[PDB]
Amino acid sequence: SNASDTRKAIDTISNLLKIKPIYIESMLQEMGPRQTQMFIRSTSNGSAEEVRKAAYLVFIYHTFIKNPSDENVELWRNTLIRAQISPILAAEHTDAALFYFAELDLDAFELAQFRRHYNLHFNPEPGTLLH
Repeated sequence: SNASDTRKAIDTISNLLKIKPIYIESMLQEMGPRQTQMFIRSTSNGSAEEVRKAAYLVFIYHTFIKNPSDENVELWRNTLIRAQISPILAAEHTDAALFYFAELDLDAFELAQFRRHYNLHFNPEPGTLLH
């Protein structure tokens, strides 16, 4: 069911974030074959909650992995917010990144510092301020 599940995963995530499919396909290209198959299967067969987890992988890919500039991070953070997804980035999101993009040989320390600086810089400290 590889072909059908691949299109469903791409459509479901792109529809959730309201972005063009190319942004999902580009991320898949940089996952290894087994990692892609696992990601596709969990996203096409998962609840709405499993699709929301995939939104954070999209964010990590387009920011930390491809372009971590403040301007680009603000762009992708607002995409989460516009999808009613919390912009808070949690440890389970970056740990999931470390598997799915394992072939990229990501720096686990730098990824952890990216998450820490991202939450500090962009998510304002009084938690009841959701902007």
